[PDB]
Amino acid sequence: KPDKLVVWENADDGVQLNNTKKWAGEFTKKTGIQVEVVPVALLKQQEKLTLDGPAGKGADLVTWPHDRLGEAVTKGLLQPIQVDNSVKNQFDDVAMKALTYGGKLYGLPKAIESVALIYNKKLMGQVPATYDELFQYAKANNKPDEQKYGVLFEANNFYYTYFLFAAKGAAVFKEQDGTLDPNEIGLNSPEAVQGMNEVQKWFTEARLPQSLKADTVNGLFKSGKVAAVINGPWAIKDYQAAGINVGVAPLPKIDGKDAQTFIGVKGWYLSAYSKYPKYATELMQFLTSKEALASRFKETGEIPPQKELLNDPMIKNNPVVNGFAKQASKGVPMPSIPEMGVVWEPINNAHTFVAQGKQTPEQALNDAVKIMKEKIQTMKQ
Ligand SMILES: OC[C@H]1O[C@@H]2O[C@H]3[C@H](O)[C@@H](O)[C@@H](O[C@H]4[C@H](O)[C@@H](O)[C@@H](O[C@H]5[C@H](O)[C@@H](O)[C@@H](O[C@H]6[C@H](O)[C@@H](O)[C@@H](O[C@H]7[C@H](O)[C@@H](O)[C@@H](O[C@H]8[C@H](O)[C@@H](O)[C@@H](O[C@H]9[C@H](O)[C@@H](O)[C@@H](O[C@H]1[C@H](O)[C@H]2O)O[C@@H]9CO)O[C@@H]8CO)O[C@@H]7CO)O[C@@H]6CO)O[C@@H]5CO)O[C@@H]4CO)O[C@@H]3CO
Repeated sequence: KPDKLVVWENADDGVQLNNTKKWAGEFTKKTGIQVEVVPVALLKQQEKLTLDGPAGKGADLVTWPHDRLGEAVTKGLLQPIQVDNSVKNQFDDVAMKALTYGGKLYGLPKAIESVALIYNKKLMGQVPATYDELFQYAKANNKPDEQKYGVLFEANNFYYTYFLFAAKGAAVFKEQDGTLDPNEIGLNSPEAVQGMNEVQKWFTEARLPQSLKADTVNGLFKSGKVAAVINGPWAIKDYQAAGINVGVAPLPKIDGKDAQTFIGVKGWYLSAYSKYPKYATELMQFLTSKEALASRFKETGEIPPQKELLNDPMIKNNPVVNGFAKQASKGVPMPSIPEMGVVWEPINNAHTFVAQGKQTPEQALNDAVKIMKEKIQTMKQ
């Protein structure tokens, strides 16, 4: 009786891995079914499954941002799921839509997420009311030489800097009753140039360091040297373990207008190569029940897009959640079409080149989209 179920979970050597290990053990306690939980980096799971899945060595359950759903559907990595109407009903509509591709549902949500303004309460009293003032605050307080900042964030990552292309009226793809068009990339429009002009000023005026990464942003904030970062819910537990008195506010309004961040839904998905699609959907349900997502929030800090859980005033008005949820409500879901995968590397290289003073915002952007359009073809044929 060789009966095992395999789950791939983010390799955080901590809170996200642990929670899924716990609830997968309870399922093993309840059903007798052996459920192994392999830690695989959130962003490395899709490529691993591309190799392992068709070789019978893949996981049954996998997870990554809804960002890359569609490419996975197109590449035969995932199969749709069938769950009861009552189960389907327990989840946030925005979350469930982000997990739906070509009319079909590919997963159950674990987390609804957006970046917000997270601040060290002993360095920042009240949050700057506007973006202009948040910026002037960075201009005045940032000092790379002493490694102390008023504002630090991944200003070389398009996932972070997007509220800022969006403020200018720039989009990733064209608006044909949605995000329906792969062939009309808006990332080299005049409004996109203005957005990159704003990214540039973060390295030019606000003097953010070149070669930034999440480790640099987190480490400096944790060592108490940064007043405020732009980061997401996933970082809170880590900050609080380092003992920061974290406050969470929405992003200060920009141009007298709501900041428009990306919205990310992290889901469990069913591998198209799972030999046990029925029993794995059962597992996926067990992992996303109200009781499991209650415990996940408390352990990971990651906001579950479960309707009854979002309802609770102890979760809705929690100061460490409130700001994220409000900002999330002002956001747009990341596009989920197959050709979104093409965007990340070019546009982020374009950020590095501008930040570095190697290429102008106009040339960096024009180069980026030409590369993007070229890659749309490698997908085809
Ligand atoms: O960074 C070092 C890693 O290098 C190597 O990884 C490379 C990849 O192999 C390569 O493919 C490429 O990545 C591309 C990627 O595959 C594409 O998906 C895409 O990515 C975009 C994505 O699709 C969008 O959704 C968005 O991402 C945002 C995301 O939605 C949002 O959730 C958030 O992510 C946060 C996490 O949710 C949160 O958990 C936390 O992450 C922690 C992590 O939990 C913890 O374990 C630790 O991570 C380790 C990691 O486990 C190690 O594996 C190692 O990573 C290297 C890889 O192994 C290499 O293969 O070290 C990590 C230490 O940093 O720490 C994390 C930090 O706290 O926070 C996350 C945010 O910080 O935000 C993301 C935005 O960042 O946008 C994505 C694009 O920006 O495009 C990718 C690029 O083309 O390149 C990889 C980099 O070398």
